[PDB]
Amino acid sequence: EEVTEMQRLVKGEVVASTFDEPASRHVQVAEMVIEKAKRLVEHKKDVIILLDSITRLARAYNTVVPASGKVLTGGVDANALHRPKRFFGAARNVEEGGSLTIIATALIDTGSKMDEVIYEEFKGTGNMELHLSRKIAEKRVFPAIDYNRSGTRKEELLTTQEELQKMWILRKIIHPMGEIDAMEFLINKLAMTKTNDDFFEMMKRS
Amino acid sequence: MNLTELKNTPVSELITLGENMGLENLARMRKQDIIFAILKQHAKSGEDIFGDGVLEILQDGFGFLRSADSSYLAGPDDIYVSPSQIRRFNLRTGDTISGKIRPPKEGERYFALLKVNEVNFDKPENARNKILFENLTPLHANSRLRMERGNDSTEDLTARVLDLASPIGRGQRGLIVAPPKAGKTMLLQNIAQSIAYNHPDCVLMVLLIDERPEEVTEMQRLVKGEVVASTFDEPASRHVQVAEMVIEKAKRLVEHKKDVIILLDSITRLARAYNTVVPASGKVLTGGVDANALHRPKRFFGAARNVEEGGSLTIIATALIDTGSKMDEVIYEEFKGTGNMELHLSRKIAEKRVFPAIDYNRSGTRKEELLTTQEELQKMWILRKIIHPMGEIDAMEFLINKLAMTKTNDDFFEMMKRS
Amino acid sequence: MNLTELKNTPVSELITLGENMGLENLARMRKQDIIFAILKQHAKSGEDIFGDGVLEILQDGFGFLRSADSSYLAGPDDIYVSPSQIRRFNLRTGDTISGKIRPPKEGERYFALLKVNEVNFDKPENARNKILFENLTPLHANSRLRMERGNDSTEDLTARVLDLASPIGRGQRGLIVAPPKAGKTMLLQNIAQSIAYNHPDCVLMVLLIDERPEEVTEMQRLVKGEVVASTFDEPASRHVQVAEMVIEKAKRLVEHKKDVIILLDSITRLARAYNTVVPASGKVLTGGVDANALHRPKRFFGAARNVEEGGSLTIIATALIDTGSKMDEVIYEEFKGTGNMELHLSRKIAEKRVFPAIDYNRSGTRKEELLTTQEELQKMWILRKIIHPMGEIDAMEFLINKLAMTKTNDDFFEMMKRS
Ligand SMILES: Nc1ncnc2c1ncn2[C@@H]1O[C@H](COP(=O)(O)OP(=O)(O)O)[C@@H](O)[C@H]1O
Ligand SMILES: Nc1ncnc2c1ncn2[C@@H]1O[C@H](COP(=O)(O)OP(=O)(O)O)[C@@H](O)[C@H]1O
Ligand SMILES: [Mg+2]
Ligand SMILES: [Mg+2]
Repeated sequence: EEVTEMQRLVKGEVVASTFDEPASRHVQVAEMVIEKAKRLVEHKKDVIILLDSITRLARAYNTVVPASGKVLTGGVDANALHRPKRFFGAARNVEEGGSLTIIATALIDTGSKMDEVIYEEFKGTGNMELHLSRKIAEKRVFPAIDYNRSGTRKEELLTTQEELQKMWILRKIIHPMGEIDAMEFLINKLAMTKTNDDFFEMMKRS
Repeated sequence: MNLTELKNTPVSELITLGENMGLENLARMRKQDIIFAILKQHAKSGEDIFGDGVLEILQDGFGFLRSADSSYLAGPDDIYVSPSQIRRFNLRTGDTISGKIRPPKEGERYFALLKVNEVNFDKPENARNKILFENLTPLHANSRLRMERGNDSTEDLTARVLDLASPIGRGQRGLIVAPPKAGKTMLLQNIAQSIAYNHPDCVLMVLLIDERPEEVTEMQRLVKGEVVASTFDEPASRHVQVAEMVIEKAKRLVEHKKDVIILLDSITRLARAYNTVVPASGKVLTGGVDANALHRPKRFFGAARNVEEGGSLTIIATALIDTGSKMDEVIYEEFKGTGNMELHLSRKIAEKRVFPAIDYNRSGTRKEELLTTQEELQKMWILRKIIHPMGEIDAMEFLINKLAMTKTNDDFFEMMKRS
Repeated sequence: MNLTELKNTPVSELITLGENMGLENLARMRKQDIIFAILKQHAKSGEDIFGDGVLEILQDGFGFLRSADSSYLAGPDDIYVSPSQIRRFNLRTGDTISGKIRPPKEGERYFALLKVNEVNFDKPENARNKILFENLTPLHANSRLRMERGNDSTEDLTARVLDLASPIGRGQRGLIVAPPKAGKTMLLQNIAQSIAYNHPDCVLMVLLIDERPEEVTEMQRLVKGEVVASTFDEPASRHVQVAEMVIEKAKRLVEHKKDVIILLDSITRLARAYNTVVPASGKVLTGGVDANALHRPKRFFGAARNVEEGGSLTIIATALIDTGSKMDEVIYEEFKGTGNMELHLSRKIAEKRVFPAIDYNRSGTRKEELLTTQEELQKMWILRKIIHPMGEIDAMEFLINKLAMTKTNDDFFEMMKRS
């Protein structure tokens, strides 16, 4: 039922594998998406991939790969996680033309250990990050995004000179505040403003 | 239907109104909860509900519409205002907001303001163009306030003595030095009666800090005006919250070309709460009072100004001395030269059962030429010349008998001219 | 058959009653367990059992019917009430509930209330329409309480001196400043005797904190009223539990147009338990007392009000000074200006074997015009004029001899008129 809702809502190409399907099916479809994206990138086209989830993807990859005779912590082999690294690392910006954008989701605090071992190796492998907090969601405040923990690298190229400075000013105010108090502080400010530009000029008053 | 008239109704009538409406078990609960319950039930009928009060802004950004009837105490019946409405209409702490209030939806415990049609007893558009109080240029007092009452002709001579000892004008920043058990409470009550009688147009506000509950009730019955007070059992933060509420409300009224008179009691009590609330800066001065702790009372006391453009703010405060607390002596010392008018009371005079126990020699005022007239000023100087050689105690009974057999101060003045 | 009469019976008779009933080994066990055992055996006969007490509500939601005989101590004989009965009849902590109690079934260790037929000595339906104490408007004291006893004519002049030094009325919020070993305990006992004699209608309640067990027993035998106390060996939480029980019970009685007089001993001891029970807020003030720690005693002490509609609550407390403990000095300072009547005792006077050791000059009262009459008030002023030049010690023996040779205070008053 989650796959059907995604197809109706997303205006694009949606492919998914259900839980009842074997782990080999998950591997087969995962390689199909990335290989299709790479061919489109070669034709000077931009492809954006929404991945969900790396932990689930690494779960199928670990089972499919045969055992090498050595078992590491959490029952995950070193070569087992090699395949997700290839899939995740393919997100590149081609100088000649086109780009491949990959956005993935990581599961933490799920009560398992595999889902942690997997998260730890996939920490420093991301250009941008986005950490969610369960406690914020418990307060019925959305989106439950940890502003202090979230960040990006080389944001100078993306934003403009004027826009970049405004973001730095906002981060300075948010940092002393806690991860939970920052959201409701930001939500009310954005609620009464039309666009982000109106919010930015309001902070300049203070 | 209207919030302001519902709170003024007696509690006994409040229960009866809710019983016929359909509510139950309203007798054994606080009056504030009853008002919220009645409005909640009446909101189901779909009829519009009118509400008003004094608006304050919290640190988060949203505000509440406090009611002066409950001494600006937080309650379930307080009206909540979204920060968006603040941008539409420039509002700050102290101003009065009146308008329709919508029923609170699920998830919120406070009423929300729907449409505002009256700001500071004026059109909201006109209130947006008012100039801020801090930009106004203060001046010396020039409007004489006749504290003497002729029609009453009561046996108390406090009103007659007060005019002779130290005339009080509009925009004065005077303070009263009153030892304990020296008739300080009745001194303020007599002044309030004259203000409500001689100058009904002037707005009179009475603020009391750390006063007994029975003392607050008597003040409300006697003073014909707006009286707000905080009891001793309430926390020190409550005293700070109400103190800023009164001055902020007064400043907004002054901007509308209105005259506000504030009776403060007491600066020592007010400074006591301010010192505790402010966090320690790591340095403790003499008496346990920080330098920044007394900064807040200075702002409150110094706001008494006479606006050149129009209106004035008169603040009359009381100072406690010889209460056997260094904490209170240090506070008094910094508040000595900060007054345009001074009024020092003597315990020894009160011990002789002579009232009012006012030290005529110690009492005085600055720039009395503007308040009194040319003829009246000279008569006061002649009286002071006779009083000065006499002691602080012998001067009162000398003055009391002279005023006792005279009808008005004019009759007393012409009698002294004989000698 | 009736719970209240069974506890008042002597322990020796209690054992004999249970032996003939059929129970055994009741001699070597606590009296509270014996009452539960006797009721349990009597419940098997099927006869109805009547019970009564003071109702309190726990934080979970259910409550128990504590008994004032055991100083509101938790025991197996306490009556349990379901939260459902609370919705049917609006009950809060303090009120008295009387009715039939059913035998406890298997799985429960407490009796359950079956049907309530008496609430606050009134019909339960009528008690539901009572107005809450907090909505009542307090006023100043106006009902004079004659503390002097004429029929007794005892050699002690404490009652005669107390009226002259500081008259006590209904709804007063006075406090007593008593140094250690200054006859503080006997001072309260003498007041209790006059109240139980001159005003039998008024309800007298005595609360003692951190008192010795032998001191509690003497107080019960001497005071003709309801006496509840907590011993020092009991935990500080027990002191807090009993303190709130007394004031909540008094408030409910005041709502029924009744007058309640509370003798508190002591505020310093009461504040000692309150400070320990409240959790630390992370900030410690001078003397190890938090600002919020003393908030609870302020609520308890400030509840003394004179209801305009009817009834009054009089609270008389004792303050300990010069005890060698700083913490205790800080408590006294915040409780200086909170009282209508003050009564300061002097250790030096007690060292001279002169009683009562009362500082006449330091003692006083506010709004004494309402309590005394026009003729009586003037006589007191004349006496104070003579006493004031004299020292705090010489004034007592001067007053003692004059009162010793006079029958009543009226005879003493006319004697001073000769001079
Ligand atoms: N103008 C006055 N005329 C007569 N008596 C007065 C006057 N002012 C005060 N008193 C006396 O003072 C007493 C109350 O003093 P109080 O107001 O408690 O002093 P303080 O405010 O300094 O504590 C009353 O008993 C009253 O008789
Ligand atoms: N009214 C009085 N008349 C005579 N003696 C008194 C009186 N009040 C107290 N005392 C003396 O005080 C002593 C007890 O003092 P106590 O009550 O322990 O003081 P405190 O309560 O301050 O500790 C007794 O020995 C008694 O002789
Ligand atoms: Mg006073
Ligand atoms: Mg004692």
